[PDB]
Amino acid sequence: TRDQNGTWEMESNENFEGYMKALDIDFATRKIAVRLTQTLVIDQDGDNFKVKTTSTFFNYDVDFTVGVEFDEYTKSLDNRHVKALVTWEGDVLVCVQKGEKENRGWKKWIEGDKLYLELTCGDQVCRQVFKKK
Repeated sequence: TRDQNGTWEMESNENFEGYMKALDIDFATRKIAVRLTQTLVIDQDGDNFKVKTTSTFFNYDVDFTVGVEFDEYTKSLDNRHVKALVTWEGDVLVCVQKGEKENRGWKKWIEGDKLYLELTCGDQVCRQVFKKK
């Protein structure tokens, strides 16, 4: 399925530390963020996505249209400018964030009743699994 709608609660988070370190997120921030349960709220209508990520101490919200390039300032993360593009490869939603960091982006897909999110930066891969609320 390409339907990623829903409220998704984090089951697992592997190598979030390595991903954040590759983004040059400060030590203090990383130490808090790695411990936190994330909730991902995805509102998907056709090509239009509105995504909200919440935890006790940090938020990150992004809206995008599949197949439409969009400039991003990664406020609250690493504060960089990237040129972002989100497209489908089969039922995998693929984001490339073109800019200073190499191999920066993410891939997201549904398998069973779970959402998988693979965050990449440089030589680091973070793997997250969410289950539907």
